[PDB]
Amino acid sequence: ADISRAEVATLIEEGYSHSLLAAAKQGSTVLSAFQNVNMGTKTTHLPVLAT
Amino acid sequence: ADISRAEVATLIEEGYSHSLLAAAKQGSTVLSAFQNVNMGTKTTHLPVLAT
Repeated sequence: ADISRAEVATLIEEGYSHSLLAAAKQGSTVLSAFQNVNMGTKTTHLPVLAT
Repeated sequence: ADISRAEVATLIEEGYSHSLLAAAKQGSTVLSAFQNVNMGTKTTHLPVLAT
């Protein structure tokens, strides 16, 4: 005797959201804690004080 | 009581030169000795006098 939800099947569309997928990515700790030195080739030499 | 070269370490950088990194390439001898025939297909027939 009445129109229910599930008697209109498809005229009603399911929605989507990314609010639980959203940006909270864990970067490296050592990349934030310490200086990032740009390297141009596989090996870099660093002089350090010794005496 | 003094600074030797080995006491300065990698504050001394080593150098690079490409003055020795070149050679002329040598072509095929048969491609300069003989006629280069431009081929459009895998096989070319050439009839020759035989008797």
